[PDB]
Amino acid sequence: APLKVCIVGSGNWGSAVAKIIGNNVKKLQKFASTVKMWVFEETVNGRKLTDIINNDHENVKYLPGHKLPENVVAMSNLSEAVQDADLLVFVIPHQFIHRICDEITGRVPKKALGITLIKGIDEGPEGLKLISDIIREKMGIDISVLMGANIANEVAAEKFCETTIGSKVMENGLLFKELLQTPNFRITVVDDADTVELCGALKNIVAVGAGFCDGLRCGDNTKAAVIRLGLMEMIAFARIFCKGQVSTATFLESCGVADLITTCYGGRNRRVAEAFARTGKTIEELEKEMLNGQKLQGPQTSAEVYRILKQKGLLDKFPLFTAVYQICYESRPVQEMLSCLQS
Amino acid sequence: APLKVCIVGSGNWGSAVAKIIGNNVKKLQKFASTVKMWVFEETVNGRKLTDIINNDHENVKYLPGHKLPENVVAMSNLSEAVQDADLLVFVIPHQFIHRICDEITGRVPKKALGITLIKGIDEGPEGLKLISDIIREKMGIDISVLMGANIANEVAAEKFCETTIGSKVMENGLLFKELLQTPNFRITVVDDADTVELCGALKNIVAVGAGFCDGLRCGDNTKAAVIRLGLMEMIAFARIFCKGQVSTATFLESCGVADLITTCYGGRNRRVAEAFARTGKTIEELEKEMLNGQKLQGPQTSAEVYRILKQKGLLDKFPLFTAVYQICYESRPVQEMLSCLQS
Ligand SMILES: NC(=O)c1ccc[n+]([C@@H]2O[C@H](COP(=O)([O-])OP(=O)(O)OC[C@H]3O[C@@H](n4cnc5c(N)ncnc54)[C@H](O)[C@@H]3O)[C@@H](O)[C@H]2O)c1
Ligand SMILES: NC(=O)c1ccc[n+]([C@@H]2O[C@H](COP(=O)([O-])OP(=O)(O)OC[C@H]3O[C@@H](n4cnc5c(N)ncnc54)[C@H](O)[C@@H]3O)[C@@H](O)[C@H]2O)c1
Ligand SMILES: [Cl-]
Repeated sequence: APLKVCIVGSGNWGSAVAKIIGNNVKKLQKFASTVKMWVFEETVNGRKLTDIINNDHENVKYLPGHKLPENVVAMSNLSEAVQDADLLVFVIPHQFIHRICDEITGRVPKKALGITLIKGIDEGPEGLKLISDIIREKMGIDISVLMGANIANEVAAEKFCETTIGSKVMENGLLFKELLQTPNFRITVVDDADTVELCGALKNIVAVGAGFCDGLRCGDNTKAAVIRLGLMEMIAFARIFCKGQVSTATFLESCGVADLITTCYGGRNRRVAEAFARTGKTIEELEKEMLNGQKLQGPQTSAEVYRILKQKGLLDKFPLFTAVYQICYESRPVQEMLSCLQS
Repeated sequence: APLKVCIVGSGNWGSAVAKIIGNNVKKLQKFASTVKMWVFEETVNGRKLTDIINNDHENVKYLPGHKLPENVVAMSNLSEAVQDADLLVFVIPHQFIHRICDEITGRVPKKALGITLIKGIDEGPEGLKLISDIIREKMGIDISVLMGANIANEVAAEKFCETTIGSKVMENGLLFKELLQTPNFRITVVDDADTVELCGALKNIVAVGAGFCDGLRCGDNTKAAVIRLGLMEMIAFARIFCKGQVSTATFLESCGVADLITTCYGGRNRRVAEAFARTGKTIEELEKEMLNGQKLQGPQTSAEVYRILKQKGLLDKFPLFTAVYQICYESRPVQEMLSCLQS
């Protein structure tokens, strides 16, 4: 029986992966040709967004100009989208994952497998946790992970890229690779899911810093320095936060050095951070004016990491991460991004 | 007896390091105020370059719009600049290094120390030969290495950056660190000089690859994959050809990941590779046309690497390095750069 795929989310990345999945499932027996996608209903240009997608095959708000396959069906009722799904693709901004999980918690088939593409970490009453763990604890299903150098708009343009699937049960990781891989979307599967997921979260901190330096007209040598110092802070953080071993090797997968590079040159965090450094407006204000409903995560993540590093007594060892937080939230002059590199 | 410093070379990067050394020397009791710099003599606007530098204090041809300190003295005579030298900074395009040592072998104090900033490798009889060894064997002095994310035009503008000094005798490495460092030029000293040097050479192959992808208008995701795949090939080459064990950590210094980023985004190899892809002119043509006497190392290094790898039956393990060679010299269609990222 062909495997029914359901996409929870439909934003910039959500839509680009719906395009990928739509065309892939059409050419494999293993996967059901109809792909259900949950769309948080919005009215755009006087019309329900689900209707725009189903009738015109385009998410006009979050992926303008890119046609989606007709076999992707938008759905406003999360429950109806979820029931009967064999594969669940969680591709939604971190700040909505809680409300979505405990809406479908126990209304999904017991045997189903999920993959999370969400970049962020969850701060809750029990502390800092991987988003994947929240989905595990609340859904009771196996969860793999997909993180890589995947700027959505370039993927939708069918430009070559790579990504990393992390999966503690390797056969599940390989199934998702069959679902998602493309000649221009090359996938490596590794077992260290936590380090893969954590890379995708932390890299957005470094992108905000990188964007600040662009605001100061610093150039390529400085940005490379920021990327490199940032990567070292990512590894050092993982060694502390992570359960058991953490191999440097994982940081050389797409999820690590590669995602850090594209995000710091072409990501949305970078662009808003540069605007912050030049205009003196607030992040929140710039987010609303610049991104047409799309969601940053770099600053929020910087705040969560800063808190845990402060609790652990370790801020002095993480000058780059702490600088990004203090410039975002505590009025530290943006010029001091340069300062914390120097010493 | 304050140490007398001398620079062999005067191009884009040489003028930049000569700017740096001129300032740091005046402000340090350890180092002699006046700095001899060897300039291969040329006619610019009807005048000897040497005369331009010494009268106007500006290498108008290779580092235009930056004043070189008055205490840096241009010298046409290579023997003069060299005799009495304590510290020797070697910063010349790789192709000329044989001609240089042949002319000044046994004309330098035996007590003197030298450092190589040259990026590339040399054609040897039993495979891989490093430029630093060709300098050691002919000059008979200790040779340190300096490699990092150092686009000269940005360094000269005093934009923040890092480099890595590679140094088998650490005291030597530490000396050149006191000489060369500034608040905007942060130096780390490591003792695995060969890997550091080898990163410097190989990264220019990846940059030609990245330039080609830019030529095909591939985007940031694709470039991040090229950098990433290039880095793995760099590590894999070093593990095979370096004398002794090679640590991953070395590649996370500025000479590794950082130089790869800055070079693939802002370097001269990338820029000419992009032109190669778009115009269909030859590499040599575009060098003469675009760089006003400045020199590429990327293609040449790729040919040197190709011959080593062919002889040893290793071409299959380095598809990125091989593709770059084949596009540059064997008329392989440039669009096949992508093809070999997919496999
Ligand atoms: N876009 C990219 O270039 C890119 C690339 C790789 C990974 N990612 C990651 O993918 C994840 C998803 O991001 P995206 O780009 O698809 O989303 P997005 O930031 O582009 O878009 C916002 C989405 O939020 C949803 N939304 C807004 N309010 C909501 C509410 N109250 N309840 C439920 N949903 C609501 C909307 O449906 C909308 O589609 C993020 O973790 C992001 O970091 C993004
Ligand atoms: N320019 C940079 O941004 C940069 C940065 C870091 C490292 N490097 C590396 O450092 C080294 C130095 O390069 P550069 O930028 O100073 O050189 P360059 O290519 O910019 O300049 C060419 C120079 O070569 C010399 N030259 C030309 N013909 C010669 C000949 N017939 N005989 C002797 N000398 C001749 C000239 O003196 C001229 O100044 C290279 O290995 C380069 O790859 C360059
Ligand atoms: Cl100047």
